[PDB]
Amino acid sequence: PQLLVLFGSQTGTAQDVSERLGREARRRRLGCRVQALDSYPVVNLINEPLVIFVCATTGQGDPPDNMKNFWRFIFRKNLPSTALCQMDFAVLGLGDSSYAKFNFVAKKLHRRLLQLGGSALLPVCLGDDQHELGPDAAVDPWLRDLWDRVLGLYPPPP
Ligand SMILES: Cc1cc2nc3c(=O)[nH]c(=O)nc-3n(C[C@H](O)[C@H](O)[C@H](O)COP(=O)(O)O)c2cc1C
Repeated sequence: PQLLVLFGSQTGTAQDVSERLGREARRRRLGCRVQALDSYPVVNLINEPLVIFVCATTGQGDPPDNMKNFWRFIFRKNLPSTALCQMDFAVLGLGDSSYAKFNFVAKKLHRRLLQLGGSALLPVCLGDDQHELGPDAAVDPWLRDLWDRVLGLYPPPP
């Protein structure tokens, strides 16, 4: 048992958060791969049982450069609604409440993965630079919730 963490990051925050998830996976003795969305072979997703998507929202509500090819792929009109039936996922958004399109990338991605038959483990995380503590205000409790759900998927020895 294994976790895949895929990110879309323009200025490094969503990547750093993904690096943190990798550290937290290691502490929980779970195998973990961390990779940018445009570099992961997206066809392999219909085979992944557990994927966290960590996605920033950039200028004008657009996806970061390193998830653009992924975005084009995942929103293909005729992908079967059944494509991701084997997948448990969660989407961790990084954004800023100042903007009109607050965490639009993560919100849209969550909805799309549901459309493709994925099972969400958690609501989308609304990481928000506007918070006094930055995105960690939303990320910390969300990650706590995620690990509780993940250890439901992958129980201890007894
Ligand atoms: C030029 C620029 C445009 C941004 N536009 C948005 C936006 O439209 N919506 C939003 O929620 N956040 C927006 N943000 C906030 C970022 O999503 C936030 O800083 C995030 O933590 C950056 O993650 P990254 O470093 O992984 O790209 C913007 C930030 C910058 C610097």
